[PDB]
Amino acid sequence: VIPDFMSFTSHIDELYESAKKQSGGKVADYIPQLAKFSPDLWGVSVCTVDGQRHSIGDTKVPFCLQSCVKPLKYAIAVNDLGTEYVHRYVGKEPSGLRFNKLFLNEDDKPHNPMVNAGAIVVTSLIKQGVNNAEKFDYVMQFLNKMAGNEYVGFSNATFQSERESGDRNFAIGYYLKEKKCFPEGTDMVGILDFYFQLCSIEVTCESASVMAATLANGGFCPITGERVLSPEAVRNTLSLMHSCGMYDFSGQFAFHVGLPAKSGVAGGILLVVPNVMGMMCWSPPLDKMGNSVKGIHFCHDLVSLCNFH
Amino acid sequence: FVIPDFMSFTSHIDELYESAKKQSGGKVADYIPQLAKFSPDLWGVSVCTVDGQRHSIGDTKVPFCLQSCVKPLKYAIAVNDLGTEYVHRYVGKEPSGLRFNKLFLNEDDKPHNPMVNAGAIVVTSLIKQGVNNAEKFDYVMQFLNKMAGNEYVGFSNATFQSERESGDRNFAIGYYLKEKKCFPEGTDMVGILDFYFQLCSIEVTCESASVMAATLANGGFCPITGERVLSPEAVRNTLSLMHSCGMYDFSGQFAFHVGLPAKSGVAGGILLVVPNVMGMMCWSPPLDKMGNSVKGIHFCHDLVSLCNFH
Amino acid sequence: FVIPDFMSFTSHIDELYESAKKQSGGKVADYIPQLAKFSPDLWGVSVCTVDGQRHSIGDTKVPFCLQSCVKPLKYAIAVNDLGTEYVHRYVGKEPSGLRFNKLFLNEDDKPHNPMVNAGAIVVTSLIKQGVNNAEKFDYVMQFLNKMAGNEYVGFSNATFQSERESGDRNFAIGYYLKEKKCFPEGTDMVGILDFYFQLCSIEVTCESASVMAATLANGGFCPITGERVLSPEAVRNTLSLMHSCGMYDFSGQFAFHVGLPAKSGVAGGILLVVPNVMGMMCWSPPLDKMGNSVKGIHFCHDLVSLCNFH
Repeated sequence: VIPDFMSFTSHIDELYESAKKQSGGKVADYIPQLAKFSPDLWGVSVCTVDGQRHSIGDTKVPFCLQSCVKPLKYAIAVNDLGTEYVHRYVGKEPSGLRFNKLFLNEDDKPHNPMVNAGAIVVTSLIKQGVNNAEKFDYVMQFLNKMAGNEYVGFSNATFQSERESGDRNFAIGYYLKEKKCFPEGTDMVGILDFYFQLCSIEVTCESASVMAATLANGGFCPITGERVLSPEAVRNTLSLMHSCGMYDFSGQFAFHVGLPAKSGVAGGILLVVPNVMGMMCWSPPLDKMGNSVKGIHFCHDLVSLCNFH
Repeated sequence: FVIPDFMSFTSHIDELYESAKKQSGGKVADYIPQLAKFSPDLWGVSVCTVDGQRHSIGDTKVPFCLQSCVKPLKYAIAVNDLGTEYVHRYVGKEPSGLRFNKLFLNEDDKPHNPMVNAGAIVVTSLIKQGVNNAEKFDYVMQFLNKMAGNEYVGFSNATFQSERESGDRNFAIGYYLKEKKCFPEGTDMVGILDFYFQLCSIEVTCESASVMAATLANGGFCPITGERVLSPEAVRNTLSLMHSCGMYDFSGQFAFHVGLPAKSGVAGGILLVVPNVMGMMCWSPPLDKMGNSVKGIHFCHDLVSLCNFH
Repeated sequence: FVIPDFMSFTSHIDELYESAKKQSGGKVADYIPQLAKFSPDLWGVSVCTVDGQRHSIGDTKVPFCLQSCVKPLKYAIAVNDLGTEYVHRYVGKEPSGLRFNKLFLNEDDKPHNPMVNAGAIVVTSLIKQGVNNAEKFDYVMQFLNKMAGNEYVGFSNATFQSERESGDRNFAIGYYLKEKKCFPEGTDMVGILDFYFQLCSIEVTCESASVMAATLANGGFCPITGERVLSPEAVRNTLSLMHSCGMYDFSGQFAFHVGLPAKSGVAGGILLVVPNVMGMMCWSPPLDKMGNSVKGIHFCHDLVSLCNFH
């Protein structure tokens, strides 16, 4: 794909230093398990679709996939069930408001699988009729296949704090239950618990870069070469990420970078350059809107230097 | 040389034309006689690549007005004349998530994007401040003629009169914008709305609109004459805005199925751009419930299902 | 060093491993699918001397949950944090003489020992009072990482969920203890039970568990790092409790044959300590009718027959 992973790596290693010289803002402070990471942590990982890899910085420190798991769970649900069944319950258009807003569209359905309501509904669609242990096992095996048997684990310390502080998520779940937005025969409390478990899965920059690369490749793992996702699933996931991946900021992002990227509250930016590569940027500092300052600066510098877009 | 066949491509184009011709249609205007006089049987397609290759099928010689297909063009003109930083100082770039005619602004008291009515009015105001309306219209007309490669671009007086005597929602939006002080210093709101109504009444043919879209596809260089008419930044911003909020609230769903920058007009015209490949204009007066031609939507869906694109 | 040669001893350990490998086995879990998916062929042994020397034979890199081998560690943590006199104010120090999952207290209406389920629940309640479960788990994990010499210690979520929806007897025991006022003032029983289920789901390998047993044998000093992790009173009380009722109603027979402090879990794990000598961990999913690994029991018996120890 890139016949210059030498000078290209030099460009990456200079954008890294360019983005390192930032102060930024806060980290998180909503749970103690994320307001502990040192602000000076800053790492970048890149995996091309041909298997070539390159990492620079603190790319070996595990961190939770707080909000970067929504594209992956949506892809899993679409692959298991299908586009028409998955979108029978959720929409495919941006809402124009914050991700934690308590309102539905004109059809009394969640606007998209990227807002909290859509994410909860999509979580309710995975492996119906089975207990949470088997659901978690299935999702973890799918993620291990996605990342090419890299480091994927569970952070129980984050899961306990997140589970006892999701009042807005509980309100959204009860609102969805009252409006009959769930498939028949679903326990809302168990669905919310499984959602909290999924949000607590932790990876490094290497495994996240491999996941982004396998999304770019079209369901084929660049390292192993095993098909993990159907083309329809990855295409729909990329479309959703481009449309409403950054919530109300998304359009502005598409105005400047124009690439499918997803941002988490743990200071993680997972971006995909289709047919080219997948990258993960980690910087626990966050700005006022909810994105890592170093990650956003790196994305802007990357799109300014190389054409991409 | 981007598509070096133009024989099987045109064959598939005609096949899709015939397939989409079977659609019944729908209500066209039902509110004014100017747009209600067009028979539903009219349906034409025009394709122009970035090499000068042209192909027109159906009835592509019947002029029609550019109701909402002129917003990307006026935004591109404003960006080219002024600059991205200045033009986006007054309007936003994120989709609103509601109808195009809703009376509300974002957290910065600015129009959400140049594609909504308020954004279009502000962008119209931004063009050639402190000049007579006749000079502004002449400038825009010559810019459109240069962009279309000296094709047929004209004016429809009856349509302009109908819009100016029927469009009071735009007057409400303009007064609301003037109250919030969203206009540049030293502008007249009534003249701005008159110029907006004049711009909305410009009429073109299908081949001229296809060349106009192919100009954006090529990157500011006219596929026919080869003269540079737009800066690359203006074309890039126009394409980004069209992909984000080209079809308003429905736009995202469009991007889920077709995934191409397209703009829809009240006069049943779909102007779509395949970047670095080509541009198409599909005219079909009959409209669906949300203001889009059923034949144009069906043609776009069939095309994206046939060829890879997206 | 404790073992001057550590070369013939390694050969003896290998011979013991091969001798014990010939056993057929039995059932594994039969109650949850997380522990029922392990193949019977898995069989590993890890030995760590108090001076840092290590030796592992077999599948010693496969993680497994510390089902019932965490009770000595949690009791040691509680004693180190609080004190011997405060910890035993709530639990006894004598064998009950019956099964571990028995709903009865001694003459003082207290759990018989910290090894039965009631004593384990009370000791869990005694750890880090007045704090939420997240910080309790963080503290316990930090203590285990310090004790294990920064080896592999992690969490198994699927096993944890299985325990949550499979632990009816533990809920009955917790309610029985709550009725009899066996808990410290200001405690939520359901939170204590959830924390107990979390603690039982911590997973390690044979290497880390061997290191933990080595620190227990060394008197709170980790053989690898050399950092004091436990007080002498804590390790002495833990060893005394393990020797008294480590294997429940079978423990006496163990003390009649092996005579070493050992703890057995339902995940096919035997954690044994030879004081002032070394610590060992044996893993074999195959279990007998009494809840012990057949390979581990055979290995322990033949080891105590070959070398003096006892």
